[PDB]
Amino acid sequence: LKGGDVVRLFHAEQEKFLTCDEYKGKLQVFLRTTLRQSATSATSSNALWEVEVVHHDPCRGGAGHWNGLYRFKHLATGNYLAAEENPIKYCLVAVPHGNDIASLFELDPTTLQKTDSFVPRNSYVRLRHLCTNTWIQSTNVPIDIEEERPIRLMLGTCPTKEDKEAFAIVSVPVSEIRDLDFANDASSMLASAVEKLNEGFISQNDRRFVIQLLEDLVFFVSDVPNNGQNVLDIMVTKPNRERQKLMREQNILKQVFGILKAPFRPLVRLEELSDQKNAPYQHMFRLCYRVLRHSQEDYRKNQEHIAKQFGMMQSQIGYDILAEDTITALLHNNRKLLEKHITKTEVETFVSLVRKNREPRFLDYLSDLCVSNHIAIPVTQELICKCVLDPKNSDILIRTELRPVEEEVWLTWTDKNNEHHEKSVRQLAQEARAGNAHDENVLSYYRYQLKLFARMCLDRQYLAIDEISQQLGVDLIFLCMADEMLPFDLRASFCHLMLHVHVDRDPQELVTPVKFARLWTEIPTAITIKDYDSNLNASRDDKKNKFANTMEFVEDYLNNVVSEAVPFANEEKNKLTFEVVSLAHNLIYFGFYSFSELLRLTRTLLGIIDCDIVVMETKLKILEILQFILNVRLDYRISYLLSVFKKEFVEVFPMNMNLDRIGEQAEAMFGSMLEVDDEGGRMFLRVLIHLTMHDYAPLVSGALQLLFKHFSQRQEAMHTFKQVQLLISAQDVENYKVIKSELDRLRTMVEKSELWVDSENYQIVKGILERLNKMCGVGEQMRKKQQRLLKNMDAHKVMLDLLQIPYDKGDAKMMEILRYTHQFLQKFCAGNPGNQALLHKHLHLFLTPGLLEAETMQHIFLNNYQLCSEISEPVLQHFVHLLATHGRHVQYLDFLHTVIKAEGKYVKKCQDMIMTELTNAGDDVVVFYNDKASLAHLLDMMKAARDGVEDHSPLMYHISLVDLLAACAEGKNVYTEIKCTSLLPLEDVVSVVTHEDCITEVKMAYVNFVNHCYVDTEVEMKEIYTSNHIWTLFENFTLDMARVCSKREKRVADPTLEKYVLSVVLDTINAFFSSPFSENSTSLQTHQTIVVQLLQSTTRLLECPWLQQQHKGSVEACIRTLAMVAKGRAILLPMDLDAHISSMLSSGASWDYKNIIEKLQDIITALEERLKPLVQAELSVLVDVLHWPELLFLEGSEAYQRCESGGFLSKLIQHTKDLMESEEKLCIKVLRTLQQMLLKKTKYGDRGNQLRKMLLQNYLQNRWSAIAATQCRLDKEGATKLVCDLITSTKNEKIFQESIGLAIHLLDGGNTEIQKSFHNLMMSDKKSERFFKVLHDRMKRAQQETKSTVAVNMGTSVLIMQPILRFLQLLCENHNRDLQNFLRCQNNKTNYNLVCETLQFLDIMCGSTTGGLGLLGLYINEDNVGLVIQTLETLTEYCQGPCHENQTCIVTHESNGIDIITALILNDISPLCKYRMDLVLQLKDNASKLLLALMESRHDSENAERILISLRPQELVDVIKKAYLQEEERENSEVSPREVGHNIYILALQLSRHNKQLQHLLKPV
Ligand SMILES: O=P(O)(O)O[C@@H]1[C@H](O)[C@H](O)[C@@H](OP(=O)(O)O)[C@H](OP(=O)(O)O)[C@H]1O
Repeated sequence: LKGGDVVRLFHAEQEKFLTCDEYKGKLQVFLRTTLRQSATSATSSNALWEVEVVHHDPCRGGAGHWNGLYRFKHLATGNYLAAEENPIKYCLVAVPHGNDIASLFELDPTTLQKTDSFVPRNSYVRLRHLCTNTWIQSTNVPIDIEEERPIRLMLGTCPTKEDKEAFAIVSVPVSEIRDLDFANDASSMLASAVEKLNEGFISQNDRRFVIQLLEDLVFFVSDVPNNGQNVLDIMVTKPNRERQKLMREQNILKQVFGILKAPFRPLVRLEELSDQKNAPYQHMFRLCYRVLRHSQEDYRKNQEHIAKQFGMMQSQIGYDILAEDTITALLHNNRKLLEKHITKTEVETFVSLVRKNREPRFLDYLSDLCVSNHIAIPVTQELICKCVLDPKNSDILIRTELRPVEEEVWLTWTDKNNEHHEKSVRQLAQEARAGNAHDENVLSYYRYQLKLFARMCLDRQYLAIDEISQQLGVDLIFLCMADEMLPFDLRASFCHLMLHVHVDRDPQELVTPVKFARLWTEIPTAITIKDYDSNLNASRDDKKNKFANTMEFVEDYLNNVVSEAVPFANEEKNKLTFEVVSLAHNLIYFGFYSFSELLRLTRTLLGIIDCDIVVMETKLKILEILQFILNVRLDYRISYLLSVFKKEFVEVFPMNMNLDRIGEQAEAMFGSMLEVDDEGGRMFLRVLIHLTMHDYAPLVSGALQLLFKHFSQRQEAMHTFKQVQLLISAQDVENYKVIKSELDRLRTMVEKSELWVDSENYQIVKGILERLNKMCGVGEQMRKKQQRLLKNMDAHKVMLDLLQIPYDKGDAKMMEILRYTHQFLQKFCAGNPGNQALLHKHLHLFLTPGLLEAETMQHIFLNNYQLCSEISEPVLQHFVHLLATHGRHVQYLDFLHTVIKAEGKYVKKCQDMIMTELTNAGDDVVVFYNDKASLAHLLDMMKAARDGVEDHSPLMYHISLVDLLAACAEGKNVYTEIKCTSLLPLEDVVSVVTHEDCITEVKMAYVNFVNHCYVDTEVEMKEIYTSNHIWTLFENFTLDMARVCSKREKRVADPTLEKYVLSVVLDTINAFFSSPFSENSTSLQTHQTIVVQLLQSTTRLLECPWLQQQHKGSVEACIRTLAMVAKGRAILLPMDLDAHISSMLSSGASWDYKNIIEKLQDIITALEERLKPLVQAELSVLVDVLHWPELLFLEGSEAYQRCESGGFLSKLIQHTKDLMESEEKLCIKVLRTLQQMLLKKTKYGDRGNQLRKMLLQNYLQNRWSAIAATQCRLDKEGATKLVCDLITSTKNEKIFQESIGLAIHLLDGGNTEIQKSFHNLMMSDKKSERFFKVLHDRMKRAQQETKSTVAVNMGTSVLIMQPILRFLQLLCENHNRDLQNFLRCQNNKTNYNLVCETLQFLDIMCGSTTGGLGLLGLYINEDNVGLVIQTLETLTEYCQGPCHENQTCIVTHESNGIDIITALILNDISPLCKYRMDLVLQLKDNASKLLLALMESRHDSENAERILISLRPQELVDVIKKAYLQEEERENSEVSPREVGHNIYILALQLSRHNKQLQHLLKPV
């Protein structure tokens, strides 16, 4: 730490970064809040603080000292942070100079420091104000209370010193300060330009200098040096987000906006920009706009800043300023901002300017505006549709017609002169070929207009598709496409237009390839490839006729592509290839192609891609087509197996099964005709591997997915058939038919949303919704069957689109329909985990500011503990934000109430998040009436609702809030208990309860509140146990009990009061008297009458007949507790009451539907058992395929060289790292596949070996030492770095487990090369600290969980420790001194001692001091014995070699784990010995080995003495003698008591060298 250096000071308590900013035109120093997930992630150059050290000479700075005076300086402003009097005695405020003693501050180290040495960097400091002799502190109150969502936190001063009030130093890159200084310079130049603008005078040379400044700013913003190209044309692939943020905070964008605005404010005029005088001004505006476009690229915050300036963009539009392109970029970047910005007048302005210019670029701007992220925006598309289809704008659009002249096409276009021309399309194309500029321009304009029409019709917007279809016909488009005379680009534009207008329309609908449900009657007696398609062939034949010619066009075009030697050589041909492939994909997905045609098309599509953005996109689309065709093959196989089952059922029972025959048949289908390619499956593999080698990330991901699926055909088909459902019941079949018809009708209506949204359609769909609500069914079993049928139907998707349909608040009929739809979704999710997961998939739609949607979300999350565990803090933030904004009703609170508890289980993190969010929201959300006036208002409302309370009354809302707080209180959660106790005092509850008139529901809520907030407290609060308000509440409880009993005696009673006394009151009293903490209180002697009267009231409650049997039993338990209390609490029972209490003590002392279904289940089971090994063989084939990729490719090829160099495996590893975040399942599968590659080969039986042989022969031509060689190959390809990076940065438990498993498999066998690679990576890389931190933190958490479990008396945290310890042992295997010493001290800034952590883990698992005492048998059980053995083995591996430092550490550690290690040998471990003696023997042997390793080569006697102190000699000798006798009792096992005793004897001798008594005892007879 030195003066003149800058660091960031972070406050741990506030979890905020100190920043200084000009909030209200005046600089304020504060603790800013950040919405970013990581608090440290959010940082600011303004937040940067420069440290200055006071020294004798003002110029001299020297280096900082803890005692030396420190001054902090806001970097951007340069003003020193200072403490000044606050109107919290003093409040921090910046000062211009350090001359004033206000800036001076004193720093106190949080941790001990060496004398007054120089302050270490990145060290915690305690701030204080030496000037005023006070200590600085942070306050929760914000410095910007006025603004919404205040981020700035005020900082005050206190005389006392607080350890919590300390700030941590954080290093700052010099580049950040250099960028801030250069940004201040850039602001200075911008201010010089602004000064010239304000003066209204700028020389020509000065304006040229401004242009040069803009050019330099362009270079800096791009972060790219000049390439000789125009700064306006400057290109940057990815902007620098840090630089963009710096610009935004510096207001350089604001300066540029002001510079653009001022000339037109005149100095310059937009019309005059055409004049040569203001042409340089126009160029300067252009530079500004280009810089803005580069600045705001892919940054929501920069786009937000520009949004406030969007108006000046609108005004500037219509002139040559490139504002069109900049606006299009920003608007495409953000859609929501586009929704705010869009307005019909801007669409009209675009129309007017594009008409005036008559240029294709303006149309291109609109085309870009229409679509974003390849997804159309409905509102903007509708506005543009109206504007374009307006008859007024007919002139701009080019009209087209077809005339015989066997037919030809002519186009008519209008000039700016308003002259109309008409000409043949072929003649235009030929003139463009000749080179006529006018004809080429009109053809390009027409192409752009065609693309504009397709863009309008994007995402099936019928409103304009109708008119566009009226104008353009299918035959015309087909003729234009087929014609070869026209240019390739125009042919491709026709392809796009056809696809977007006609092929995608209402009559066509997407087809799901595999149908889970089937009809038992429909099941064919026999099935072939033709018969499978025959089921829907008729509809296929009818639909084909419309596009039949286009199908042939597609087929012949793809045939031409495959015929061509070079598939994607020509760019112009590639342009049309993309469109044709996309059209084929769309047709296939809509289902026009038959299955045989799809199988034929697979060969061509794969051959095209068999050994630039457009080519990659085409290959991706081909992959998608292959995916769909494989999905269809799956359903064909399912149908074949179903037909087999039906045929066997018919044969056996005309109305014993030949399962062997059926299995023989099914193995054939699972194993020909159905193959995608005619090469035998080789070509698919080669294409997939080549595409994996390809660079494009989506293409590689898809290729990897298909490659993995290619070798798992059998398992997927078995799973699908297990999911298959058959309809055999007539009633359910009729329901299925009705549901199909109703769903198709509803889906058609939702599709024609535009038609039936503004009639009888509304009533029709209300009726359909009610029909589906009836269809849901009654009864749990019936509901489950109907939910299975619904899942098979996929109606849930149609319902989600119905909800997605746009609407306005005024449409009450539509809101009714939405309510019905929500009820139907509720019925779908009712007690169905699968349906609940499906809803979770699309929950993003459900997240809306609507109470009905919130209730539906509550039902979605109902009773799903896994979903609660994976719940999202952002979702919780959304809910609490809605409550803060409105907090109208109890539904938002009820959602959290449901989240709190699931399956009768609690989640501490969820409860803590709820309470923390409540605290952040503050008193406003948590309404109380504690004050007397608020209590009076509550009393008035309670009196008004005394007869009854509304379901949504504000009193009911407050009650529900209190109930949610009680829900948080449940679970004896000490941490949130603290917040609850601070939240509410017992006195307010006492006042409300003791009020003359209190609502019974309010009383139950408060009794429950006390039941958990105070009785269920994990830690004892002295206040409750010293309060006699409990006895006041108990006399009130007796009054209520008397009221209930007298009511039932009078024959008139209130069920609410009865339940109040029965459940909440009884549970609260029972818990209070059960609490051991309450037993400490001795106020029962003062309130002796009260407690005896409470017992009398409970006895009367039990005696009265109205009490229920369950309530009677609960009351009896409570009365037993009250009796144990009554024995010794200065209370004497009356003798008669004691007679009934003695009676109480005595009481306490006292065609066949089911046949077909079961047969199908049995055949499923039998087939699964039959085919189990074949699945394993098929999976194993992939390991060989990955091992030898070259065999697939032809010998001597370029791809052969690439695979021979190991390209495929290295690319797979690198893409695994790249994709760990994008595709978790794919990453995990790849890691497991690498582990399988590493693992040793194994036989698979006769049938499995036959299958493996056949598969390998078809796919590949034929062309421990092996394990070590494979490990070396993987290490060279880079598995070690992949493992290290995954363990370092992954947040996925599965990914971490798989990474550790891969590390263990790599290092297995103690490979010195892998160990050295790990050491080299650890030493060289800068993240070694991060890796060791991850491992050490995991081990520490495992230790903590083990301690918690021991206190209770097996945890994923403890389970994960086993592979970690195995990994450490394997790293230290073969006595690698470098690794053994590295683990102890990795030589970094922070050193983590994994050896001590392992020893402490052993100690805590064994029980520590209690285990030393000798209760080790109680702690050790069959479950943890393996982990104990592994820990001992790891410690032995650490010690052996020997490593003197490790041995000393283990022997001399403060935990005294050597005592536990010796107690392992000495103790009997009786509970485990009785049942499993082998584990006890193994434990003893490993402990003896560790003890011997500890003293392996130590000549000195310290270690031996320390061991012997714990291990007495006589007991040792007794153990040695006992083992030999135990030999005879030995049962067949690997371990031998004789061998164990021999090892203990060797240890005993080595210890005896030092111990004369042990020597004498060891001497035999
Ligand atoms: O991940 P997203 O959607 O971009 O949102 C980010 C984050 O959620 C905050 O909006 C903001 O942090 P603060 O709340 O600290 O401002 C940050 O901008 P920043 O980079 O200016 O912090 C954003 O980038």
